[PDB]
Order: sequence, then structure tokens, then C-alpha cells
Amino acid sequence: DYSRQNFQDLNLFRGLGEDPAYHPPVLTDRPRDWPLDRWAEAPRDLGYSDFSPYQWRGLRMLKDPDTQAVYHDMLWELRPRTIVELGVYNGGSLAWFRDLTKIMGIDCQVIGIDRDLSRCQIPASDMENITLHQGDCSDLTTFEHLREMAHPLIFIDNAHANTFNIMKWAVDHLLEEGDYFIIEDMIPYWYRYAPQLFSEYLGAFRDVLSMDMLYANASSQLDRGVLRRVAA
Amino acid sequence: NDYSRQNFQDLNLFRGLGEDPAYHPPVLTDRPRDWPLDRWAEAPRDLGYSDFSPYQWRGLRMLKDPDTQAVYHDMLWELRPRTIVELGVYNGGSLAWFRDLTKIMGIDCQVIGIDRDLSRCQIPASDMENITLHQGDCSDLTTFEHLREMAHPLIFIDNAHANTFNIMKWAVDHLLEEGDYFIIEDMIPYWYRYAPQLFSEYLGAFRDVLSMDMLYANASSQLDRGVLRRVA
Amino acid sequence: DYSRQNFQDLNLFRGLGEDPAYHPPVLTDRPRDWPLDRWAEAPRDLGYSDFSPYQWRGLRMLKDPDTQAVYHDMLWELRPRTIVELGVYNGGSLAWFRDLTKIMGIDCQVIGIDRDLSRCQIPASDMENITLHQGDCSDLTTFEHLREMAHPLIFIDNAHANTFNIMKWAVDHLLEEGDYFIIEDMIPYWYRYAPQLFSEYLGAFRDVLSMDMLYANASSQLDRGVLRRVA
Amino acid sequence: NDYSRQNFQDLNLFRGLGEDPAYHPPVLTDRPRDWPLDRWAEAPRDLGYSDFSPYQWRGLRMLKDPDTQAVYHDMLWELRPRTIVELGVYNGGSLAWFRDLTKIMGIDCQVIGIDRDLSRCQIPASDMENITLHQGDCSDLTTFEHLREMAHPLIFIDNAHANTFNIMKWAVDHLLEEGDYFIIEDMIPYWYRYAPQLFSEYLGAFRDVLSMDMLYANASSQLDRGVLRRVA
Amino acid sequence: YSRQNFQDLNLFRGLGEDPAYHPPVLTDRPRDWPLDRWAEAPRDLGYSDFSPYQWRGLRMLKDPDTQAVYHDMLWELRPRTIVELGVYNGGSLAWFRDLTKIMGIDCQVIGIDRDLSRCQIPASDMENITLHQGDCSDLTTFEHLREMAHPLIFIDNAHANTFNIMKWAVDHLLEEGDYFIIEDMIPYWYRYAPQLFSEYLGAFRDVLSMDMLYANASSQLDRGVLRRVAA
Amino acid sequence: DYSRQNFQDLNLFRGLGEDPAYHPPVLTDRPRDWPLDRWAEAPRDLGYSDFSPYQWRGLRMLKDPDTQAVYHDMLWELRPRTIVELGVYNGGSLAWFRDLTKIMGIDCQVIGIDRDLSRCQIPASDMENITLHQGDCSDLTTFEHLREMAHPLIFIDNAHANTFNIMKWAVDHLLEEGDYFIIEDMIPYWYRYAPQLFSEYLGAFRDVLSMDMLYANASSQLDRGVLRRVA
Ligand SMILES: C[S@@+](CC[C@H](N)C(=O)[O-])C[C@H]1O[C@@H](n2cnc3c(N)ncnc32)[C@H](O)[C@@H]1O
Ligand SMILES: C[S@@+](CC[C@H](N)C(=O)[O-])C[C@H]1O[C@@H](n2cnc3c(N)ncnc32)[C@H](O)[C@@H]1O
Ligand SMILES: C[S@@+](CC[C@H](N)C(=O)[O-])C[C@H]1O[C@@H](n2cnc3c(N)ncnc32)[C@H](O)[C@@H]1O
Ligand SMILES: C[S@@+](CC[C@H](N)C(=O)[O-])C[C@H]1O[C@@H](n2cnc3c(N)ncnc32)[C@H](O)[C@@H]1O
Ligand SMILES: C[S@@+](CC[C@H](N)C(=O)[O-])C[C@H]1O[C@@H](n2cnc3c(N)ncnc32)[C@H](O)[C@@H]1O
Ligand SMILES: C[S@@+](CC[C@H](N)C(=O)[O-])C[C@H]1O[C@@H](n2cnc3c(N)ncnc32)[C@H](O)[C@@H]1O
Repeated sequence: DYSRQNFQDLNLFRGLGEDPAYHPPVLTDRPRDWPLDRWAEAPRDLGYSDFSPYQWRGLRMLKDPDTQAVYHDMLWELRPRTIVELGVYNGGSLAWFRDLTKIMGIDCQVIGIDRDLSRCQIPASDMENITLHQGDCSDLTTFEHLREMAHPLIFIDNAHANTFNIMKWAVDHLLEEGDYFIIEDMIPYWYRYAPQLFSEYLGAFRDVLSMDMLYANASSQLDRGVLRRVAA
Repeated sequence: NDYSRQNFQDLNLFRGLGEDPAYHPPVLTDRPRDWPLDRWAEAPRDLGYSDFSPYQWRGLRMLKDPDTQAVYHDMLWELRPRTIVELGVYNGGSLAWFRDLTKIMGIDCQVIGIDRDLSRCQIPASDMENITLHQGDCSDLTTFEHLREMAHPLIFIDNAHANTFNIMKWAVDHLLEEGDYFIIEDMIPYWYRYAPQLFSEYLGAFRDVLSMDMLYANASSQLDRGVLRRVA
Repeated sequence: DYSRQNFQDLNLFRGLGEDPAYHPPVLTDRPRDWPLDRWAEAPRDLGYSDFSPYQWRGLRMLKDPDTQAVYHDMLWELRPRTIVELGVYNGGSLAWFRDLTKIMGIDCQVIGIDRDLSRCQIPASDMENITLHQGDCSDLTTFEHLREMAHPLIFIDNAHANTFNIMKWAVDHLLEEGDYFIIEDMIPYWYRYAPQLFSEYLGAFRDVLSMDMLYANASSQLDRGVLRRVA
Repeated sequence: NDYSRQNFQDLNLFRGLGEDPAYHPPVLTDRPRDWPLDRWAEAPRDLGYSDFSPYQWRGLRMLKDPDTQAVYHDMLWELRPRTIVELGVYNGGSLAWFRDLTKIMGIDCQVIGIDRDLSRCQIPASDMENITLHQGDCSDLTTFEHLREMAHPLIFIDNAHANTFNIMKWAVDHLLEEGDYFIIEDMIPYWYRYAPQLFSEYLGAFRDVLSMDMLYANASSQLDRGVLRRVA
Repeated sequence: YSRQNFQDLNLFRGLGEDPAYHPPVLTDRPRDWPLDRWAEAPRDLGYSDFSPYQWRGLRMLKDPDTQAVYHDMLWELRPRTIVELGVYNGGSLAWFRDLTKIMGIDCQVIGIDRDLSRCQIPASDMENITLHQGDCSDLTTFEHLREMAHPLIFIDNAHANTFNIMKWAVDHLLEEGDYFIIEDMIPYWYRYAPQLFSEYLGAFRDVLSMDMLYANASSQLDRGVLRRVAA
Repeated sequence: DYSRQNFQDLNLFRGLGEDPAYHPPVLTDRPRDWPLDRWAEAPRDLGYSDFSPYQWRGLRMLKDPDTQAVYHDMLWELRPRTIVELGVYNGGSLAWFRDLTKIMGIDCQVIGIDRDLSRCQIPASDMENITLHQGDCSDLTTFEHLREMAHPLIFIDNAHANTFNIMKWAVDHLLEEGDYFIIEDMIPYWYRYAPQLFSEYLGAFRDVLSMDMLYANASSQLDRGVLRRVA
């Protein structure tokens, strides 16, 4: 029935899905064990929904395998001492960045920054190398607090509110040479909707930032949003 | 160096809309408008401008694309609605359209337009016969409690997408009679990716009161599986 | 039925279909009302032939919505007083130009020309500002007989017969600075079969005609065929 | 003013035929015919000329593309035809091809050409063995009587497409035998797209006497769904 | 199954299990589809489109698009001698001979291979074709033939030791205007060894050239048509 | 020039490439730093050969990120105490498996096998729990010399010789309920090249092995190769 129900806002779920806990996909319309003597007879598509079906030790990943492939290459090149996500959801990306700099012999500090850090599904006792922080984007004191951080640094942006003042402040009071400011997912959508202003705003950074063309065309998500600092 | 001699804005605002609600025509960059016929074959065969939201009607911007337009023609012609409503307004270009078409078709419709910010609206006052703007939110349902029993048949369109199931719930129990439509543009395919289970339920609780109208349902990218009506 | 039925030269319908009168599409492999408790299991395709579904007030359209949006832009910018369609079929294009100019507030006179106006479907009543004309294109008296038209103006060829002579006449006798001559559909085809002869022809007009590259690439049907007097 | 005194031949004449029935091989424009191997990779990968009707056979043009040819090759092998009829000659390239193949295959097969206009036929007289041309129109069925009952089996091929069903009618009642082919190259899809109802109803008529040969019928773009043959 | 031996399915790579031509068979539908249900009939081919091709009851691994190219090439440059290196069932062999026969070309076909046993050409049908057993690794398999008339086309369908074989040809065989072609494999050699293939290939700039008329005209011959240049 | 040089049989590089050591991509047609005042005018294509540009801590990877996602999910479910790569080339996938089971907290011992181990690239400082063997697949001795190892067990065929015969001995002598046996890459090629046999051979194992549909369709490389043991 409809007349006895109250509905949520499914907008809260965009680019995220329902639940930050991992769901292990199950098959509906086929047996896991397909009989081999009917090999050709078996269906070729997935079996389940390919929305965001990507995990890391039972923790959901918002970055697809290609975006992972990029971040791996980038990490192995820069040996980044600090990696700062800005937008956390379930924390999987944080548990990845840690687990990865670890086997790379990079002693790295991974920092999450979300105003709501309650969706984090990481075990209490898996949090070696990590520092969370609560703070809204429209206030720049949030980011000052972490200025005595080792370099090289990679600032990823995954909320993307007040991003441009965060960039202006970054350049003016944080990024050393060849540190990465990365805007994930949205940059093309800003050029879709607002071409005149975007091309002005980005174009203002002409002399301090620049797109890194090794990584910038190498994944759907990072497409055209990977930046770093120059000498000037 | 233009970075610090500028204050930057929020550009998330323009998502789906574009920076200016007033119509500006396309202009050409890499070609002339007047291609010489001696070199007809040399002519570039691509468009020449942002294919984002080029469309228009009588000098006002239009967000419904030509296919969508088409569908609402066939729809209006078949149904002959005495009322159409547009939750969500922006430049009010689609209101002018709905009004002009019904007029040409001999239909005595009244177009309504419910926004919170009508300031963007662009129609000349002098050209507003059979159009009414109401202000208010999609959160609380009083915005709609003053919508009189206007004439039927009646088409409801959601374009804001906020609390758009509680507004569905109100429309079914208070307003829609047989044959009346209720159309969620744009958003139904994204809600289905981001919540396959929850959406399939919320939507299914209208089993006995609403059916998707296949004739128009799969005939536009914007109206894609977002066209519903009553059969009580 | 093979030893009885006699047949209709089915080439007649090449391009237009069987019935010039509109008939809404009906479903076949479907209910119209798909149940919402099965929303995710409903077909995604259209469910009816997408040949020419398009219409304008019970009249057939053979200008897909995209082409429709082009001429609209064109009509808005130019504000023409005359729009000569050439080839009528059902006259859906006729009524839709007169309707559209009407809302735009423009004093416009639509004129269809065709060797056969017997499939025109326009209601008797809805004929304000539409002047029909009978005559073959391979007769240039079809064109002389025309009284003087007002400007600015657009000339649309959908008959694609003896078209280059008709370009010669129109330039010589009718078209003014800024006026369009628009060949729908056919340009790429001629350029596919006779590329050498097509250029020869098109290129003669280099001093009197240009491709308006603002509209020229904005619709399959108008693909590289929107011309107008640069003068 | 090159237009003032240019004799404008009617361009509709060349529909799917071209300017000239005489074969002339294609010609490079933007690229040297011999490419230097030092710059191998920077050599362009697009054809070079117009893919409109590039094909040929012994200096005669071929309107039947290689996909269509393969089909005819397999059908000639299987059927070992004793007679083959073309309705619509043009340059008669297909006429030569059909005969040259039947000779190689070791098949006594008279080839026959029918056309109201045989002035474009390019087959030299010295190479006319086993090929009989025929002046005549489609409308007039008298034309087909003097097919002096040729030997079977037998492939009828409609390339003219005029009064076609009224030829089919004749052929069935007068010329075809258990296994003989009646084939309509190209049009069948276009008639279905233009006259959906009347075409099914017309094609339905020949149900008892004819079948589509599903082996060949989906086998080339040009022969597509128009390879028919005598059942029972 | 536990006392079974399984063959190397890589022996059948790009060839298939049987060198004989058998004709395709429809499983899921009738050969004779009924005309009342014409619109419901499958649009898809109806069987495996991997090497479905044949010439007079022999399998053809050259597909139609490639045959059209070789025809143009034969017709233009009447060759006195064609050389396949790679034979399989010999359909390319008896094809190359048959075309030359209808063209009035006095042309000798020769096929060379370490394995001929898979050849399906009957003895009655060997006129002007000649088989040879020899290995690529060994260059002395080839000098047997520098008493062969020109013009000459020389196809590589084997892919072993190719670059050494090319250089033997350029030095000891090809006269100006003659063809050496590599079917299928150049584009994979470029994929796999960008730097080494470009080298091995650009060594022959002073003696060979990519024929641009014949090169981009099939899948199989992609960028492998080469010929001898003016000295 | 050519007549001096010796040419490696370029087919040795089929599916692998020239250098087994990793090298990072190098841009040719663009700077690495594109200026922001002309962001919109930058190229959208990659900038290098997408042939096999993937890596893992300085070692090349021939499994693509898709395939690496499937192998993750698999490991995390099975927690294999033994993985067996059959074919090794640069040893990169050998390491990746060892690295990943390690951080998952699994005590898994990775095993590679090859006829040729000289290409392998893994530093000995970083060799923990990786065991190599030399041996042809040809010879069933290669495997009988393999010592007992712990389950659960994934057995990957990445080299594709004698692949079915190996499967037979794997089922008889090595595999156990729940253990895998995955033929990466080749199975879809064997279906096109040899359908009749490929089915008779695969289906001969119907009683013992099954296609794990959860992973067997989630990667173009693993596509329809993922088998697993089941009583
Ligand atoms: C939208 S999610 C990340 C999704 C990711 N961009 C994707 O689609 O792949 C970003 C997180 O940042 C938080 N967030 C949004 N705006 C913020 C702000 N202004 N300051 C701090 N956190 C914010 C949200 O609560 C949310 O959990
Ligand atoms: C997609 S635009 C409207 C499109 C409009 N029908 C047209 O085509 O011209 C979305 C509109 O919804 C309005 N809107 C967004 N959130 C709203 C809310 N919570 N309550 C009422 N209106 C809202 C915005 O002001 C905006 O004008
Ligand atoms: C394609 S239909 C018209 C299309 C329609 N007006 C539109 O806007 O899309 C072409 C029309 O031109 C007519 N026609 C064909 N040949 C003609 C000729 N030689 N002279 C005059 N009219 C001709 C036909 O009778 C037919 O009605
Ligand atoms: C497409 S061409 C022939 C194609 C050629 N047979 C082939 O191999 O594909 C069409 C031919 O039909 C002929 N034709 C057109 N109308 C005809 C008619 N009414 N009666 C007989 N032949 C006609 C034309 O002269 C023209 O040569
Ligand atoms: C692709 S098939 C030949 C294709 C066929 N001739 C055609 O025209 O399409 C490959 C052939 O090359 C032969 N071959 C492979 N390696 C060879 C070598 N090293 N020496 C001689 N022949 C070889 C094989 O015996 C096999 O017959
Ligand atoms: C696709 S690569 C293996 C990639 C491997 N997964 C990795 O990255 O670690 C193929 C390998 O199979 C090996 N190989 C080929 N034939 C073989 C055979 N008959 N016996 C053993 N190894 C063989 C080759 O030497 C080559 O190293």
C-alpha cells in the first residue's frame, strides 16, 4: 500500500547507493554452478547490478578499478607522505590508501575530512595511519589545522563544495611544488553547465596549477580533474 | 595571476540549468557563418557550439528537448487537458510553450508554475494569458492545498524532484482523477540506479492507483519511464 | 490471394508511407498501462515503428522534431514574410509554418507547390494564409505564374526534381539578400552518386549563395543543405 | 556566374548507379600511392577514395558488393542453375560475372538480361558467349513470355523493382519449379518501412507457393530478406 | 574421460577443425520461413560467421573484402606468378589460379608450406598450381624459384622468419612493381612490438613501399600491402 | 638499412611486448603540464599505447584492473592458502597475488611455473612466499614433481599449452571441493576456432567442474574461463 507509508529522499543516495556496508552479490536467474556440458547455453552479462559493486576487504569502493589503477601509478611515482580525502562515506578509499602506501614502503598519513563521519564502516581496530576530522567546507580553519603535514601531499576533493576558494587558499598557504590537487567526478559537469565562468576560474590558476596529462585521461572519474603545482 | 584578484561562486547551482536563464543564441568560433560554395565539401560537419541546452521557444530558453516537446504534443492532442502544472519553473519558457500549444490546439488549458525562486522567470508580463505562478516549497504540501479543483483532465509534472513521493501521495488521494497524468522527468532512471530496492518499493506502492503509460513512456531521453496516470 | 489479388506500385509510397492522414500509433506486444509493481520488467524500446510517427494537430509531419527545432530558430531570427514549400504531400509542413509564424507575431504567407495537391489533409477552416499551387517542376511556368512575394523569404525544396534550374530561376527572379534556399535531405545523396557533377553545379553559385553553417549541420534532414544569399 | 550558361543534367538519374557505367578505378587525393616505410605509422588508415561503388569484375563495374557475391557463389554451387535472369542490366557487369562463375563451376547456364534500356551495357561483343539481352518493359508482361521456357533449375533476380509483384505473379503461375529462386535485391526492407501494412498483405499472398531461404536471406546487406524460392 | 588425450586447440587457431568445406546449418529456425510470418523472422545470420567462406567446394580463408582487393590487384598488374607462403587447404591457391584463368593471364600459382597434407585440391584440378614442402627458418626453401616470370605477387600467410624472407626477396627476387604482402599480422606486430617492428620495417624504405590504394581496403590486408620501388 | 641486421622472430612478443621490465608511459604529442587558461583545448585520448600499460610496484601487470577486481573478490571469499600461476613472464602477477593475500591476512603461498624463467623481474628482496619451477607443460612430469600444497587452492592457466590434459591431472591428483581452475583469456578463442571439440572436451568434465557465474562474467580476460571443483 501507499497510504500507510512515509518516504525518504532518494537524492541523499545519489552517487552513493543505499548502504555503506558491503553486500556480497547473489545470483537470481542462474545457478552459480553452471553445468559445463551446456557451456555455450549460459548467459554472458554480469548477473547483478553494476552501479558501484566494488569492494576492499569487505569495504565498499567508490573509485572504480581504473581510478584505482591511476592512483596506484601516481602513488608509486610521488611517494606521497600525505593523502587527504575530502569526503568520506564508508571509508573504503581511506582503508585503500593506507593499505597501499603500506606495501609500497611509503610511511604515509591518510586524512579523511567529512562533516558527517558516521557512515564510516571501517572496524575500530584497523585504523593505523589515519586522522579523521569534522568540519564544513565554507570554513577554511578546517584545513589550516593540518599544515604541519609531510610532503609530498595529494589533496583529493570528493565533496566539491566551495572547492575554488579551497584551491585559492591551497596555492597561497599549502601546496609545495608538484603536489596534487585532484577534483574527482564533477569537473566536466561544471564545464557542461557553466562553460564561461569555469574556463575563467580555472584559467586564473594559469601560473600556479596545471593538469597532469599522464593521469588525467586515464579514468572515467579522474577525467580532466588531476592537477599539480609549478615553479613560477 | 588572476587567481587572487577574484571572488569565486558556487557552480553546483547551475547543475541541469546553465548560468543564464535569459536566452542567448549560439555564436560561431572556428568557422564563418557564410561558407563558400566553391568549397562545399571542405565544410566542417560538426555542430559549432555547446549542444548542451541550445533549444528555445519565442526567445525564451527551453529545457525540454525537441523529442520531449514532440511527446507533449501528441499527449496534449490526445488528452486535451484543461490544466497542466509545472512543479519547478526556472525561466518559465516551458510555461509559455505549454500555453501557446494548448491555445493553437483549441484547448482551454491553464498552466500553473510552482517554484520557490521565481526570480529567474523570463516571460514578459504582457504575454502571460492563462499562466499563474505560485511560490513555496516542495517540502510542505500547503503549496498545493490552495491549488483549487482546477478543470480536468490535468497533467502534473515534477521538475524539482524534492519530496517527490509525498507530493505523489498527495496528488493521488486529493487531485488526480481517471486519465490524469503525473510525470517525473529526468530523475527516475538515476533514483533506480542509486536505490534499486527502495525505489522499486516506493514506486510499487502505487500499484493499484497508477500505471506507466507505455505509449509515451519509452519515447524520450527525458521522459524515460517517468510517465504515470490513474486507472482507479 | 496470389492468383486473385492485384497490386499497387509500392514505389509510390517511397518516402511518405501509405496514408497521408495521421493515425496515432497503437501498441501490439504490450498493454498501454504497465503495472508499477513490475516497472523494472517493462520493455525499454519504443513499441511502434519509428519511421514517421511525428504530427502537428492531426496532421502528419515529415520534419523530425530536430528539423522542427531548426526552422523555429530560423523563423525567429529572420521573421520571414513568405515560406515557399515545394512539394506538399499532406501539407503538414504547410500548416505548421503558418501556425508558428502566427505565434511569433510575424506576417507570413505559406505557399506550397506540387504536381498533385490531392493528398493534402488540411481542414478547410484552417487555411488562413496558405496558398496552394499545382504544377510540375520540369515546367518553369510553375514558377513564373507566381505573383510577387514579400521579404525576407525562405524557399524550401522537398520535391528534388529539376532542382538546379529552379535555383537558377530563384536567384535570377525572386531571392534577395539574406533569403534562404533550402534543399532538404537530398544533398548528400547527389554528392554520393555524382560527386564530380554536384560540385560543378553547387560551385557555380559561389558568388550568389552560401551555406549557413549555423543551421547547416543541425539536423539529419537539413544536413549541409541550408543555403542563402550572401550578396 | 558559371550558372548563367551551364547545362544542368538531372542528378536524380544517377541514384545508386553513378555518373558513368564504364569502369574506372579509384584515385588518391590527399596521400601518395607509395608510402615511405620510415613513416609507416603516420600513414592514414581511412580508405582513400569513395566507398560508394568501388567494385568491379574484368573492367566492368559491379553493383553487387563482395558480400552479395559470396552469397550468389554459394547459391550457384548448391543449385547448379541451368538459367539465370537479371531484371535490370545497366552496364551488364553482373551478367558477365554470373556467366564467368557458371563456366568455372562447370555449369551449363544461359544467362539472360532484361531491360527497357540496354545502351549502358559495357560487355564487348567478343565476350558475349551464353548471354542473351532483351529489350522490353516491366509493365508489359508480354515481355516475359518469350523467355522460351529456359532450362531448370532457375534463379529470377529482380533488380528493376517496377511492377514487381505482378511479375512474381506471372513467374509463379508460369515459370518457376520446385526449388527455383525469385529474389528482390534491396527494396524489400524499404517497402516494409514505407508500406508496412500493404507489403505484408501482398507478401502474405504468396505463402502457399513461396518461402524465404533463411540460409541466404540474412547473409548480405543487399540481398537482405528478399531471397525467396519455390516450395512444394 | 580419465583415459583421454586432448589435442592442442591452438593447432586450429585461425583455421578451424576441418580443412574440408561443409555448408552451414541452421539449428534454431526452419530453412523455409513462411511468408505470412515474414516480419517475425530472425534478422541475424543464423550460424557461426568465423570463416564461413568457400570457393567451388574448398574453404576460403580470404574473405570477400580481401578477394575484391586481390582481384583489383590482379587485373591491374597481370602477374605471371603468385606465391602463397601458407597453404592450409589450398583454396587461396585454386582461387588465384581460377581468376587468372578468366582474365587471360598466363600466371603460375605456387604454394609453399612445411605441411601440405591438409590440402583439399583434387589432382584433376592442379593446372598451373605447384606445391612445395619447405620451412621458413630455412632460406634455401626459396631459391628454387628465382627462375620465375614477372610480374610477381608473393603473399605471406605463415609469419615465421618473415623479415629475413623479405630481405631475401628484395635481394634475390622482386623486380620493380612486384608485390610482397603480409596478411593479418603486421598490425599485431605493431601492437606487441611498437619499436622493433617499426625498425624492422623501415629498414626497407629504400626498396619497398606501402601501396596506399590496396592497403586500407580490407581487414585482412590492413597495412601489409608492400611493393618494389624504382631503383 | 636491412641486409646487415638480424630479426628476432617477432611472434615471441605475441601478447607480451618487447621488454618484460616495466617502463612508465612517455608522452609524445603533449606536455605533461597542460596550462589551465586553455584547459578546454587539451586532448581527451590517453597519450600512449593502451596495449599493456598496467603495473604493480614497478613490475608489469598483464591482468587489467577489471581482472584485478575479480581476483580480489575471489581471494577475499575463498581465502586461498595456495595460488598457482601457470605462466609467469615477468613475475608481476605472482607478486600481486602474494601482496594481496598478505594484507587480507591470508597465509597464502604463491607458485609460478614456466619453461622459461629468465624474464622474471621480482627483486629477491621482495620474494617472500613465491616459489618458482621450470618445466614444459608438454611434460606431465612438470606437475607430478609438484609437492603437496594447502587448500583452498586456485589453479590459473595463464600459458595455455596442454591445457585440458593438465585439467585432467589437476582434477585427479590436486584439486578439491571448492578449489578453482581458471583458464584466463583463451577459452572464447577456442570456441570460435573449434566449437565441436571445445564443447566435447569441456563438457567431458561436467561431472567434476562447473562455471562459477559470480566471477566468470566480470572481466574480459576471465570471460567464461572460471571453473571450480564441486562433488
Ligand atoms: C557525495 S559523497 C562522495 C561521493 C563521490 N563524489 C562519488 O560519487 O563517487 C561526499 C561526502 O562529503 C560530505 N560533504 C558534503 N558537503 C560537505 C561539506 N560542505 N563539508 C564537509 N563535508 C561535506 C557528505 O556528507 C558525503 O558523505
Ligand atoms: C529543472 S528546473 C525546472 C524546469 C522547468 N520545468 C523548465 O523546463 O523550464 C528545477 C526548478 O526547481 C526549483 N526547485 C528546486 N528545489 C525546489 C524545492 N525544494 N521546492 C520548490 N522548488 C524547487 C528550482 O528553483 C528550479 O527552478
Ligand atoms: C517528400 S514529399 C514533400 C515533403 C514535405 N513537404 C516535408 O516538408 O517534409 C515531395 C512532394 O513533391 C511532389 N513532387 C514530386 N515530384 C515533383 C515534381 N517533379 N514537381 C512538383 N512536385 C513534385 C510529390 O508529389 C510529393 O508530394
Ligand atoms: C539498379 S539498375 C540494375 C542493377 C544490376 N542488375 C545489378 O547487378 O545489381 C536498374 C535497372 O533497371 C532498369 N529499369 C528501370 N525501369 C525499368 C522498367 N520499367 N522496365 C525494365 N527495366 C527497367 C534500368 O534501365 C536500370 O538499368
Ligand atoms: C594462416 S595458415 C595459411 C593461410 C592460407 N594459405 C590463406 O591463404 O589464407 C598458416 C600456414 O602456415 C604454415 N606455417 C606456419 N609456420 C611455418 C613455417 N615455419 N614454415 C613453413 N610453413 C609454416 C602452416 O603449415 C599453415 O599451413
Ligand atoms: C600470458 S604470459 C603469463 C603471465 C602471468 N600471469 C604473469 O604476469 O605473471 C605466458 C607465459 O607462458 C609461458 N609459456 C608458454 N608456453 C609454455 C609452456 N609450454 N610451458 C610453460 N610455460 C609456457 C611463456 O613463457 C610466458 O611466460
